[PDB]
Amino acid sequence: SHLNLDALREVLECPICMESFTEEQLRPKLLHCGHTICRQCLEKLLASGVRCPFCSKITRITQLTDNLTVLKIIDTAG
Amino acid sequence: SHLNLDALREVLECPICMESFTEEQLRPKLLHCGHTICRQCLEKLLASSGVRCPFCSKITRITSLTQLTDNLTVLKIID
Ligand SMILES: [Zn+2]
Ligand SMILES: [Zn+2]
Ligand SMILES: [Zn+2]
Ligand SMILES: [Zn+2]
Repeated sequence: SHLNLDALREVLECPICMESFTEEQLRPKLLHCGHTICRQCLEKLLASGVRCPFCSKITRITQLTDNLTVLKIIDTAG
Repeated sequence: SHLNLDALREVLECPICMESFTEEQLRPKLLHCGHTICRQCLEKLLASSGVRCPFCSKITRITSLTQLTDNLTVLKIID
């Protein structure tokens, strides 16, 4: 099966702070709109729900689901 | 950045029917629990409908697949 190499790099780092996702600090969080931002960038919007900056839908108030696809890919437990 | 190759293969195919995700037929759909199943397998579980995830027993309440979010990460990868 094919795969896009440039797109694979984009999805592994937060589109805001441009740092690569981690399991704890920059944990990839799934907004209800489907876009993914890290936990730290998500904390900035926690000062008040949360409005996604790419599509203008808002995510309600952390019981947010993790981006399980990203976490499995960057898993290096072995 | 590093990445798990075997895990990268797992996430690019439906964990139920073992078919690789596509953009239309086997479109990867995001359940509310965070797990992803293809568009075709989801119709089978919506035929018996909410939708029950077969890996974690959480339920997703939908009446049409257009209400479920796509897995934007998978779709970007296979674009
Ligand atoms: Zn970030
Ligand atoms: Zn969004
Ligand atoms: Zn399937
Ligand atoms: Zn589940």
